Amino acid sequence: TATSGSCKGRCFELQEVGPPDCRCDNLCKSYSSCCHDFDELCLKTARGWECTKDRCGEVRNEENACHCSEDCLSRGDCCTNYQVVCKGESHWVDDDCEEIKVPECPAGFVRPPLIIFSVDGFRASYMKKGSKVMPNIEKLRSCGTHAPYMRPVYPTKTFPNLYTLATGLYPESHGIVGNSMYDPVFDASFHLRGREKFNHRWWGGQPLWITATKQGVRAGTFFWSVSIPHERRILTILQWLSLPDNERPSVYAFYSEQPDFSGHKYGPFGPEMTNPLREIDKTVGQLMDGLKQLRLHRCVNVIFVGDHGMEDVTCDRTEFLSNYLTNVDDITLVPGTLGRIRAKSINNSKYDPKTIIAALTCKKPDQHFKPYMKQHLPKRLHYANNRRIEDIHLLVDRRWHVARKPLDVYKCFFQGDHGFDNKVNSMQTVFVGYGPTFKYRTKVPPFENIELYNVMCDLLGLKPAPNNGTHGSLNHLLRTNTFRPTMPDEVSRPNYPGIMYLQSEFDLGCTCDDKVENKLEELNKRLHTKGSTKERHLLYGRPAVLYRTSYDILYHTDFESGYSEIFLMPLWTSYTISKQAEVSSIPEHLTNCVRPDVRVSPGFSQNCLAYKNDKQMSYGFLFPPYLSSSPEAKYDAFLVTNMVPMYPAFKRVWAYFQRVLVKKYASERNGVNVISGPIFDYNYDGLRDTEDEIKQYVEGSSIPVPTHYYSIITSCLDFTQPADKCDGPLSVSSFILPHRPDNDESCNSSEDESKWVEELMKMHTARVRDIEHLTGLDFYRKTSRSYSEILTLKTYLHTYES
Ligand SMILES: *[C@@H]1O[C@H](CO)[C@@H](O[C@@H]2O[C@H](CO)[C@@H](O[C@@H]3O[C@H](CO[C@H]4O[C@H](CO)[C@@H](O)[C@H](O[C@H]5O[C@H](CO)[C@@H](O)[C@H](O)[C@@H]5O[C@H]5O[C@H](CO)[C@@H](O)[C@H](O)[C@@H]5O)[C@@H]4O)[C@@H](O)[C@H](O[C@H]4O[C@H](CO)[C@@H](O)[C@H](O)[C@@H]4O[C@H]4O[C@H](CO)[C@@H](O)[C@H](O)[C@@H]4O)[C@@H]3O)[C@H](O)[C@H]2NC(C)=O)[C@H](O)[C@H]1NC(C)=O
Ligand SMILES: Cn1c(C#N)cnc1COc1cc(Cl)c(C#N)cc1C(C)(C)C
Ligand SMILES: [Ca+2]
Ligand SMILES: [Ca+2]
Ligand SMILES: [Cl-]
Ligand code: NA
Ligand code: NA
Ligand SMILES: [Zn+2]
Repeated sequence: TATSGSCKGRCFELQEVGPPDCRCDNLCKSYSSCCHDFDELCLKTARGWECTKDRCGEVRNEENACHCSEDCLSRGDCCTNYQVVCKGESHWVDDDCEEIKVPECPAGFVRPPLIIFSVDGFRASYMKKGSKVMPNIEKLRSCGTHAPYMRPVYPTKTFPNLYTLATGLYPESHGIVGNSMYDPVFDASFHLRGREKFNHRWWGGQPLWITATKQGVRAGTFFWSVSIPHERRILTILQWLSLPDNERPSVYAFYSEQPDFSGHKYGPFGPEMTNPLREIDKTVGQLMDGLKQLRLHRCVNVIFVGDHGMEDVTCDRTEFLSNYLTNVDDITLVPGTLGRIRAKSINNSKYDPKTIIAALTCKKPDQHFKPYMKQHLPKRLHYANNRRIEDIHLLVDRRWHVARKPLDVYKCFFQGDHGFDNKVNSMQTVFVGYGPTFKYRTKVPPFENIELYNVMCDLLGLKPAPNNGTHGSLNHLLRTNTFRPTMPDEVSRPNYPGIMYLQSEFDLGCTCDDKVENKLEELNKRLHTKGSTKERHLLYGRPAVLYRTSYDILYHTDFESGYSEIFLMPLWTSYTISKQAEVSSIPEHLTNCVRPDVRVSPGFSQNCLAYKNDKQMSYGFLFPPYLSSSPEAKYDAFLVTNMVPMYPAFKRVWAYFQRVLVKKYASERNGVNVISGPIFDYNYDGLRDTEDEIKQYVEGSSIPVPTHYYSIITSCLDFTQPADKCDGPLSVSSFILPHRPDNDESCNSSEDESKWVEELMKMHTARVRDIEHLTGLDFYRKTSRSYSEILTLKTYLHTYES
């Protein structure tokens, strides 16, 4: 760096200059490459940040941090309180809220600017609890559009979340999978301290600033050097906004290190937290007074957003791997509010992950972490498909830490931390949108930060890069510039087989003990098999298969299914259980009954003999025999086309769901509609496997083994209407349960299922959209609701927090 070129005329230049020409953009500080006079010219502080009566009308003096002279507004560099102090205008916070129906912008603005105001560690409940000391923020919140909270991504750390906001991507796709990382392809490490984090190969996807630039829209800086004071960041944004039309950016970011920085020292609600909240609110007032001075306060869209919350954690709530493993120096742990384990050295072939897992599993009765192979983590976390994520993972209980040994923690500092499971209440953060493009005085439901990239693109007239948002699911935040998606086109149309095979054509090894014989009830069973009850059981139309495959629709009195001829089982099975329905047992004449389905050939069917031979694998049913409507209909549940492969350990789970919980939910929700099926994700990418990806079959057959079993449980949001006769919006909960040959995940599993199955199921709660990615199906195709509303429903996650 030839650091005696000047920064005069160039302070906070938007375009970078190449070495050895010295840099005046921020970042120069983080690369130790600013011109000599950067601090003198670009970080002025003389006289501070506010006009006072004496300074009014002063003679411009270029030394001052900001100006109170007559020319300041045309120059764009007044102190933010200049009109208040010198011109008897009011602060923005003191003005009544007035609806912003249309952008009210100076001439030459082609679109409303967007300012992203990101606040580190701003936990959701600060909006209520800190309301009395945050008047600027409360005005934004109550006059704009807000959610009660915003769900971050896992892990609930800073870079992963801010880079998710910027990209629309899950950490596993963008690459920033933690605040610290090892990449084995690069054989390189990423850390908070230092300079390797600045290398571009860490940062995948396409962040907003590049999407903007590629499409002709200019962007301010996103990263601010920590030494640049907040008042200077604000003033710099206001200055940029005064630029001429061909130079002026349309998108800006402000970042605050608070309240996170104090939160770590004092805890989320320590009495010392009041002042950091006051100071953030002041900064917001500065921006808004600044915008008002420039006539931009009814022209800009402002997004007030956090990265994550903050929880109470102290040194004494640390679990030590040294209390579990005697081999502790054979491993490297990424420690803290999550754990990631790999081998200390890759030439130590002694190392065995399964013995590590086994040594970490349910060893102390209150153990405050749980070990997982990463493919076995809750699919809702989307935290597996990246080489930077170690195969072994520890999910840590809220309020706790994990470390390798006690010398790591005592060689106490802190009272707050974050990083936990992203459904945890303390990790939730905030969203407020304010401006012409946002709605007025509107509350919207909680949503995930992965959704914002699409909105930010909508706000700016950009086409979003491919991302994990569901574009349109946040249209209800927006006054206009909505994105109007169409439903994906069905790729494969189903077959509707009739009766084509005789009983004796099947050699299955299946006994069913069922021979016992009317003409009233013959046309009656015929019409059920042709789809007469189908409107009762298929409430929202059939799911659409979005890939090329061969399948059949099979109708029955109590349930309807799309049966895959390639996978030899259903892709989905749909049934409705009313509030009035009764549970019955499986009779004795039918316990090991499996019956041929005479609509589907022997060659596209499963067989019992494969199950008998497979000593690890048994079978269950997608439509549960327990809930059949009549003894005649119960025969249908024993069709071989309703059977699926299940480990006996998983059958404990599945039986309890089918026998107890479904009926419970129908009572609580006034009927439910259920869609259940299998999921195959052997490469843990969150997407449906092709047949050639499947790693496990039922011994000696072509029957593929699911990695997971899903269910989607839909009812009427107004629960006074029964599920099958609902006029308005819907209510959904779903899960994606791991199909595991043991219940090691559930420490209490030796007890009766009412003590542990429901807990397992809540941990594996899912969005409908997660199931779609995993199955290639598109649900809710025929409802009376608008498509955007259905998109919102598909992104809903039932979290089971209070
Ligand atoms: C969330 O949303 C995202 C974004 O939409 C979804 O991720 C996409 O998933 C797609 C489907 O899996 C995937 O498409 C593949 O792309 C390959 C080309 O990828 C490069 O170019 C793109 C475009 O600029 C870029 O986005 C990619 O960036 C990744 O890679 C770099 C470094 O590796 C990272 O810095 C970056 O973070 C990102 O990493 C992530 O993605 C990769 C996978 O691409 C993961 O491995 C990482 O862990 C991380 O998650 C790339 O720079 C392309 O090569 C693929 O094509 C194969 O597939 C078919 C097979 O029939 C064939 O037509 C092709 O020829 C090719 O097959 C051949 O190669 C095979 C593999 O080498 C080989 O086995 C065969 O034998 C064949 O010869 C494929 O099209 C797309 O890249 C990602 N995009 C991103 C940003 O992640 C994600 O799925 C969503 N999640 C959910 C749950 O919905
Ligand atoms: C985290 N941090 C530090 C530190 N330490 C200094 N400045 C920042 C803000 O960066 C951001 C701010 C926003 Cl608002 C968005 C978004 N969207 C994205 C970023 C990244 C991180 C550049 C990706
Ligand atoms: Ca943070
Ligand atoms: Ca897959
Ligand atoms: Cl981390
Ligand atoms: Na068996
Ligand atoms: Na167990
Ligand atoms: Zn922090």
